This record gives sequence, structure tokens and C-alpha cells, in this order.
Amino acid sequence: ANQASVVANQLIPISTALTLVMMRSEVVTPVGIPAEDIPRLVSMTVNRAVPLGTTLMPDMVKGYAA
Repeated sequence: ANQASVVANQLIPISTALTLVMMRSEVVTPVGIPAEDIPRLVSMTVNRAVPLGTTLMPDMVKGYAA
């Protein structure tokens, strides 16, 4: 129900390390990576470009294993 996920606050280019201004928290469906993990995502890279408003799903962040 009120599960918030990490949403791309801007376009995240491929092979670019995540910084805190790149991601917001939002209740979206389907649910993606929990918003609690944003500190943890800082500096991991994405393996595809993530357009603005896309929910970051587990399979897009290299090294993400929760």
C-alpha cells in the first residue's frame, strides 16, 4: 500500500554513479527499490539510462544486492 520507492529525479545517464540529487522518494506501482535504501545507493552505478520519473528497480543498479 504506502510503500515508497526510489524514483529518478532526473535522467540518470548509463555508467554514472548515483548522487543524492538524482533520486526522490514516491509511492509508485509496481513497487521498486525501497526509499530507505537511498543512502546506500549513493555511488552505485546504473546499467541502463534511467529516464525522469522511472522507478529504480533492483536489476538496474550494479552491485545492488539486498
